[PDB]
Amino acid sequence: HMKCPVCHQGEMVSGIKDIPYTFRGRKTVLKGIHGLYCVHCEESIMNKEESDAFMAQVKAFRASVNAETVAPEFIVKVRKKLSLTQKEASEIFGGGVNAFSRYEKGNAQPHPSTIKLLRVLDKHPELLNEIR
Amino acid sequence: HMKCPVCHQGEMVSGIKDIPYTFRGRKTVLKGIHGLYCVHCEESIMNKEESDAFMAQVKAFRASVNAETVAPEFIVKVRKKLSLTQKEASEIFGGGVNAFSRYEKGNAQPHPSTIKLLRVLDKHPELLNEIR
DNA sequence: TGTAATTAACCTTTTAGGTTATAACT
DNA sequence: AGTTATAACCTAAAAGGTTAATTACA
Ligand SMILES: [Zn+2]
Ligand SMILES: [Zn+2]
Repeated sequence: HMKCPVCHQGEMVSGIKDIPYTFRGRKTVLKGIHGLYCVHCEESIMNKEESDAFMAQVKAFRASVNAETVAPEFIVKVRKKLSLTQKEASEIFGGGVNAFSRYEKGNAQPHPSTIKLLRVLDKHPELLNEIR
Repeated sequence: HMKCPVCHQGEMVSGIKDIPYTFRGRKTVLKGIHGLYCVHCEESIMNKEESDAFMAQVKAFRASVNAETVAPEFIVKVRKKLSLTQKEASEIFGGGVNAFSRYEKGNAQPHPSTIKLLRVLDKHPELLNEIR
């Protein structure tokens, strides 16, 4: 019989909720999400099992959204092809040292100019010596 | 003898202040800035003349910081060379419709991959047909 | 004239860019 | 040992977009 730690006006009751989620303009509903939900407000409390499941769904969704505009495999492929490590790739293309790990895991979207420059150099790798 | 509207503990007194400012890691001091300053806290109040002068200095500083890594003239040049309007350029290179106006005015720094892709296409303009 | 092109405030989301941890590998 | 990649966490900036206010310019 726990009370909502937020509004203090509803009880937390175990059930399920479809959770809308938006990333980079793409909308989805994460459905049947188990948790404790406040009768009164939006406060929700998930256990570890529920949090983990939920976050995995969110991570999965974002990766599929990013994969609409660039395949993580294409990025890794062009990088290893230019014989760059991720840190070397980030120095040239920008984004900070973690940049390419984030693109290649599918968690962050590269700049449109990063993608397009990767496409130019995929067909014309020798051009890297011009701008390195 | 107007009291500080922020801390209520100091009077606003007319004088000058050197104002540190940082942009994209570059630090400067905007010197001798006229205004009303609170004796107690950092609260300052500038009239229109003082605000305008100050903001012009801030805008000037940011533009010179951006110009360290990319000349606005180089950007306009490559864009008009690829026969792109700013909106057309933004669609290909990213950044939203206002992107290129912000770069070309010197107010925002383009992605390192935007700069480098602009460099590739400056020497090899025909390559735009590959990724457009 | 009025239509496209650009500059401008101004707003929210997302990456840039970096620190520190962890772990695998060389 | 240092090298590579992944991971979470930060702040500061640009991405991306809406609206308005301007400047070329048919
Ligand atoms: Zn509640
Ligand atoms: Zn004060």
